[PDB]
Amino acid sequence: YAVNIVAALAIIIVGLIIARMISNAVNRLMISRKIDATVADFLSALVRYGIIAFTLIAALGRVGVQTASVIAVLGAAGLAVGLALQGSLSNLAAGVLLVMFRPFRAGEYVDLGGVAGTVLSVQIFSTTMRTADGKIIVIPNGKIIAGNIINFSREPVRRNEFIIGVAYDSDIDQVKQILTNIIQSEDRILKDREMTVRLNELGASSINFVVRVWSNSGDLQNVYWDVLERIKREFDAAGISFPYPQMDVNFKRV
Amino acid sequence: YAVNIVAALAIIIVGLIIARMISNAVNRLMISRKIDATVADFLSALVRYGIIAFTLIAALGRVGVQTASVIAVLGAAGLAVGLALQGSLSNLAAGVLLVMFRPFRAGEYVDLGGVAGTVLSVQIFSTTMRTADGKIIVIPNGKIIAGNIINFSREPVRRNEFIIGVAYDSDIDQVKQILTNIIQSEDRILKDREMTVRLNELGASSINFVVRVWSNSGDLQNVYWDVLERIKREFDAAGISFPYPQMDVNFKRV
Amino acid sequence: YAVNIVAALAIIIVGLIIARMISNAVNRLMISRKIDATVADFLSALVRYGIIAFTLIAALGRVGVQTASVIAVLGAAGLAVGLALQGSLSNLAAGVLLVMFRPFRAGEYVDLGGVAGTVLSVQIFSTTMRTADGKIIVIPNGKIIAGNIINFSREPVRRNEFIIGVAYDSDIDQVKQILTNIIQSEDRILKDREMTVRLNELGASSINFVVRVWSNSGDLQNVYWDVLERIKREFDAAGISFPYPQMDVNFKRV
Amino acid sequence: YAVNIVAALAIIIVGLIIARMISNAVNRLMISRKIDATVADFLSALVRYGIIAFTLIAALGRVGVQTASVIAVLGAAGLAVGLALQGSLSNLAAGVLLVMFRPFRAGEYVDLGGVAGTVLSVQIFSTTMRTADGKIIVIPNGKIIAGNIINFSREPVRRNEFIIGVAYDSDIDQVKQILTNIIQSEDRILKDREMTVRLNELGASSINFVVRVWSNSGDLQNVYWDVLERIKREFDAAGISFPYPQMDVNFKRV
Amino acid sequence: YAVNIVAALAIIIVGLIIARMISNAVNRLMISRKIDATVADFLSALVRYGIIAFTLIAALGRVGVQTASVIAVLGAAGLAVGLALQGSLSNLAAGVLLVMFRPFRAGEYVDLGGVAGTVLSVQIFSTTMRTADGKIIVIPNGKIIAGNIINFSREPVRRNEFIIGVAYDSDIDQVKQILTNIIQSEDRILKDREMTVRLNELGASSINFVVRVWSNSGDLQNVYWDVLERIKREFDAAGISFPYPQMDVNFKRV
Amino acid sequence: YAVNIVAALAIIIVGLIIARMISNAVNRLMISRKIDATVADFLSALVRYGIIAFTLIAALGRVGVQTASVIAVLGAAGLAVGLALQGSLSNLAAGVLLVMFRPFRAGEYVDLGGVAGTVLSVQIFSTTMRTADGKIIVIPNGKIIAGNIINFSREPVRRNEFIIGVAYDSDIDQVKQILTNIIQSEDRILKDREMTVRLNELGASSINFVVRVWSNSGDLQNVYWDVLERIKREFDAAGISFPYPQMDVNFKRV
Amino acid sequence: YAVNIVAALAIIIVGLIIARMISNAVNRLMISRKIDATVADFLSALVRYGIIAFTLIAALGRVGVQTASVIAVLGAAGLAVGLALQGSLSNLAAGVLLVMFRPFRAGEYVDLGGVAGTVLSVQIFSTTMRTADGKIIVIPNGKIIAGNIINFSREPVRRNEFIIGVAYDSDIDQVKQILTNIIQSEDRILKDREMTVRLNELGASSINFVVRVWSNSGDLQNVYWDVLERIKREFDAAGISFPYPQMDVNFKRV
Repeated sequence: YAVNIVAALAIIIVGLIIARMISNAVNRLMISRKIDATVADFLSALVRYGIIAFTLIAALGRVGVQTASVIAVLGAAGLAVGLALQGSLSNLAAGVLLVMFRPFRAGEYVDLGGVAGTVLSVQIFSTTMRTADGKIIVIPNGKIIAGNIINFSREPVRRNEFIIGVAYDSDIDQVKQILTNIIQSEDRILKDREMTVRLNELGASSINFVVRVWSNSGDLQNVYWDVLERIKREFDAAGISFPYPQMDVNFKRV
Repeated sequence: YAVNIVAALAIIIVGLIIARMISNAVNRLMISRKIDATVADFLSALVRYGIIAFTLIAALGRVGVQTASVIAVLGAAGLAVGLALQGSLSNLAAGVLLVMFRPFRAGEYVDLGGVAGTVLSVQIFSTTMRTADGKIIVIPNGKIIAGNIINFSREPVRRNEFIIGVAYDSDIDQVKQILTNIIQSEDRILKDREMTVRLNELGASSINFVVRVWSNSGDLQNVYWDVLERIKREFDAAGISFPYPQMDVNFKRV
Repeated sequence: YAVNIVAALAIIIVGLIIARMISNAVNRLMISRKIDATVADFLSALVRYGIIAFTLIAALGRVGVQTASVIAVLGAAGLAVGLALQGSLSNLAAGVLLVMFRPFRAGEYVDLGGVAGTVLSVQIFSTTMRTADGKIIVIPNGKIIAGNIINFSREPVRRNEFIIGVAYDSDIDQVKQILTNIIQSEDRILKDREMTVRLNELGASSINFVVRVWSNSGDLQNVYWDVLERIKREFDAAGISFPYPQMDVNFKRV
Repeated sequence: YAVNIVAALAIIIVGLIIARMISNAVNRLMISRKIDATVADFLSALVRYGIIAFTLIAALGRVGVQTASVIAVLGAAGLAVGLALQGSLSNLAAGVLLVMFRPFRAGEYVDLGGVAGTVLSVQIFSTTMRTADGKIIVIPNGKIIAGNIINFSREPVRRNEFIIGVAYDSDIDQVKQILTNIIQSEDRILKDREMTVRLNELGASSINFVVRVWSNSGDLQNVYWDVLERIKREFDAAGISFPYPQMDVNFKRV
Repeated sequence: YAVNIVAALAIIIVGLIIARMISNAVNRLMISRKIDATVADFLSALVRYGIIAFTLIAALGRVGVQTASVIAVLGAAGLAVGLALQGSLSNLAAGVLLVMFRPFRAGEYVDLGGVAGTVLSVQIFSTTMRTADGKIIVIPNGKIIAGNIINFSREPVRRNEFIIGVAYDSDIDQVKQILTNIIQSEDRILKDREMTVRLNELGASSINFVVRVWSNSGDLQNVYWDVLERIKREFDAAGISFPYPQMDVNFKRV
Repeated sequence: YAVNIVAALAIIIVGLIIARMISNAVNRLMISRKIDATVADFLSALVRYGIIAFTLIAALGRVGVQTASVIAVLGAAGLAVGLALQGSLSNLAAGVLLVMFRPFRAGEYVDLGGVAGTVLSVQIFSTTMRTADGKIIVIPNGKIIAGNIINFSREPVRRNEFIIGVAYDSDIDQVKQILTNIIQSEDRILKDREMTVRLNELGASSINFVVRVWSNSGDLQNVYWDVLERIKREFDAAGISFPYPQMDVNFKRV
Repeated sequence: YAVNIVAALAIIIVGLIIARMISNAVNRLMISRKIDATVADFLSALVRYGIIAFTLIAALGRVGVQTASVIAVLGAAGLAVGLALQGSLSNLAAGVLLVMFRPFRAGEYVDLGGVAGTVLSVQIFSTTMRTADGKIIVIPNGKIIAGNIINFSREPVRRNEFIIGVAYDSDIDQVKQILTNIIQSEDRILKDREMTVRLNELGASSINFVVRVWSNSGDLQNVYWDVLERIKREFDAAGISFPYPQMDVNFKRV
């Protein structure tokens, strides 16, 4: 009986002291890292309180008092904190997966479900990238993983797809020859890959040809710009007409 | 049997006395710190009631009545309070993450999933911002974290993208020389970065050029405004036509 | 054995009697407060039934019949009631947060995720507001907190944004001087804050100027109405044309 | 040993008999209320089966067969049923909240998240209303509570908003006077409340005025119809033109 | 020791035999009702396996090996199944609610959140209806209960709403008289209910009147068709013009 | 004590041996069925590890070391694998429900939330269909059940709805007679079911009639095609005009 | 008592030593396989900590200190981790399913819920494909499995659908014959499968015919391009008119 009451008190003391020690330890880590008076004090205090309450529970239980009730309420509380925590816990997990496993790493330009920019840093909970115009976006890793991950710095060659519309009474073959001549002449267009030039759509007020040509990443934006300037000039010289919106109107006096 | 009923009564007495002592202690701390009659009295009273209820449960337990049922029901009820609490709990957690971790801090302008304004203050549960027009928005931290966080004050230089459309019969080279002259002259446009001026789209009734030019956050709104006014005037003088909607109409009498 | 069966019977009796007593007590409290035959009778009866079932469970348990099964079933059912209850519980919690914590209070005009009106009363479970057209909306507090809370009565000054489009051949400078003069003269427009008048967009059939001017809440709807009427008259007099939809049509006989 | 095997057999018998008794009781309650052969037979049988399985488990428990496994499985299954049950249970809870608590009561016209009609009856699980055109909707109370609740029979006076567009060359003042005269004369328009008549928008092909006028619910649909017919007649007489879609076309022969 | 090993073996045997018996019973119920070789065999086998595994567990426990581990794992797995199961379980519950409680029963024409047809059968998990064009739709009861439930076979009289647009220079009064005459003459239009004929909208190119008239469900589709044909004819004869799209075009040579 | 340590060691040995045996058995079943080195080796290994860990746990348990901690961790992990599994488990369940219960079966043409084709096979986890254009889609059963299920093959007779628009000055009666005749003459149109031909809408530039005619599934695509070609020819001959877009333009010189 | 305290201390020592040993073992395996300082050190340490905590729990267990509290809290936390982990664990499970099971395999062209390309590799957690234009997408297997999986390299023959619109006064039969001739002549069109050429829609300004023709995957893109060029040339020669947008305008001077 004496050993029991003494053990209970001894535990109460050991509990209070370790709680103060663990709280002080949490504060050492908070300050060394990145301390915030509210976060360090409140978190350290929550740890200290949980430890002491666990201790009082242990003491009454040793005395013979059934703690089942405090255990169940303590368990429900623990589950609630678990649920709220889960969005952030989820993000952390994704971060780990993302880091060991990963596709995109700092410096690569990517597209993470829309929002595409240059990755500045993949962090614990979120990835930060700098969009093309200069905005800084911070994406939550969990969402990053749920979405597709298209990495642009991984690939070497892509394909441009032009679509020029000419007038209906334009010579199908002439158009084809002129476009074919422009891409054939364009160095930056991989000649060993696709090189499509075809009457593709029977337009509303137009008849348009699709042109598909491959080039290496770097080159591609310019290839499209140059091939297009070229298409505009050659067609103008050759007399091929880029039509305005057409409309047949039938007059009725009244 | 006597030891069990006596122990139960002994526990009830110990529970009531400790409940009163712990309540009085909570009041000592409330007054020494910052006491509020409603907060100190209601909090000390809730602590005292929890302690005694626990004691009664423990006593029926000693008398030897299996409390399993009250424990499960008490447990479910706690889980329910925990579930309801979780949305708000969630917001609190996000706030902590947001504060130690944070991307956007007071004074920065941001877009928190639509709603974009200047951050006035990131608080415990919600962040408050002042939209450009002057509205004051209070966004719940949990929602903020689930969404992307796009911060405009973090990067120093961003890019303007003009898209001027001219009349088809316009001189491609002249249009280019003029736009290039305007951006070249504009001091606020960093000359070492991208300075794109190109025939980009073969329009419906237009033929439009895209101009991409970089400048520092501040300067940027003005740079777009000035470069645009300038483009309107230079083009007018140079005789370049900003076309109206074109339409070729074919007449048919009947 | 006899002590076990007698104790079991003794408990069944103590349970039935206390159940009737607790039920009668619930009714005393129901009547003193605000009694409703269905609520007082059904609630008191539910309490009584729970206590008796608990007791029968304890009796079989006292005898030596493992009640684990009834315990788990009772627990799952308890969880289910907790889940159904959680939406409403959630609303109550939000209400508490809303009340001690609150941003918007009676009399303030606000936007609670779309639905924006004047707050009539922040209640226990729901907030009630009266929309500008006269409708009376009752929004569940849980939803209110999940959504953004933009308060218009908090800040005091807001900004109007006009966008007038004139004809392309209008004098840029003249349009700017006339608009500037109008805002300059209008007393209600805070002169120490932003006062933007600029050629902003190179429109379709138009060329439009953006005007951004600040005023105090009240004044603002009127400032816009008045500044606009003013722009309409001043421009007409000065000969600045508000263009109709333009269109170049090219004729073709056939 | 004998007492144990006998007690086990004694329990199995007590279990089968009570199970048959509880099943028959469930059927007495099913028939007295509203019996359905499938529901009464299947529900009573499920109760009987649960009781017997619990008993066999108990018997196993008496001989020395740990039933922990069956207990855990039974519990998880119980949890799942709670989850499935929760949507329906949620509806019931909202119903109770709705009935003792409620804003809208039979006879009142309301808008329950879209679906707006005359309330016919707030029941246990669902509210039934009759839409203006005659349809009969039955809305689940859970959904009703989650959504906003706007009651039109509560307040009593709302506001009409007319928006009349006239020709650009119309006299701003004349238009204002005529509209003002019309609303001024209309008795049904509360004269002590808002009475706005203003040049609101600088239209595309029009120039439009906004008119805001309050009236009591009933009167309001008619006030709008009448004030409008009146606006049409007066404007026609006064020479004010309601413009057709405008369009400036510029001809080009070719 | 012998009693323990024998009891363990005795349990293993009782477990295998009862498992085969319960499986065979599940098959008897499956065949009597609606048997399906895959469902009856797979379900009966799953029950049999669960019973035997529980038995082996009970046996190792009786021999003297703590099964706690197998119990917790078995428990977690059961929880996972409960979660996957919950969508389907949810549908079943709504089904029960739907059948005893239900608004719509076979033969009634309804709209269950869009998808509107005639109910062919309300089943355990889903309702099946036959759309007006003949398609057969199977809607999950859970979704049915979440959505609004509009029943057309419940009320007997509904309201048609016509909206005829005439030309601006039409006589407001004449249009009203003619429409009024048409509805007045049409027998199938309940004369004791609403009978609205009003200038409702000041159209773009039109000036349209709304006409609301009630009739019995059946009569209603035809009433709308007949009243419309009638409006077209009377108007043509009366000289009232149903206008084509208007457009004032202002010419400019260049 | 010796019996306890020996029993513990004997259990460890029995556990390792059975673990290796169960793993080897899983591989026998993997290879006989459809073996994959990674799946068979990893799955067999996971089973083996779970069995041994369970065994070590049981060994310490008999030896008197409270394994509570290892049990809880083991339980959480099981739940996690269970949660991951739940999407697939969910699909499987849906499949079972789908198979005993089902609406659509092989050969039927259906729309399973968008994606609509001919059902090739309702399997365990997924339903496979062949879209009209020839693509082969594999839809997960869970998604299938959550969505509505619209079956086109279930009704034997369906209905076509034609909507032909004629010119405003067309003879209402003549249009009706010609359409009536066309459907009257078309054998494939079930003459005992609905046969609607009516002036349905007072169109923009047209006046359109709706025609509703039933036929048997097969026949229906062709009935619609044939009836339509027929309508075009008869109307052309009869002189009924299928109008182009109308437009009244009012001229204004300036 | 001495045996109990000594056993508790003996266990604590056995626990620390085995924990250090198992940790060192985990490191041996990590390094032999594929070691990563953070993964090997963090994983080994986590194992070590779990073992020790289990030990303290068991020792406190011997020393009579009830650990229930630490066990429930440890349990709630484990549940929470289960939840965060589930998204990623979900992806892994789908990966196993995908690899042993898989429909699409490297080299096959597929559509995995939008994003359609040529699979480059199905890996442990993600599938990587190269979209037609050349982009490299990485899709998370979990998402892939949730979505529909349509495989193009599985089936071999698909269908092209042409929709040619001609002028209203075109000869229905001639249009049909020319189209039929073209498809009849085109070898690449499977002649034993559907070959539909029909007047399908009664256009706005057109009358359009639908043409459905099958071919083998490869051939199909080209079949469509070629059949189309052919339709354009044949129709031009035959005099069939591809109409621009029609419009009847009625003039009104004012």
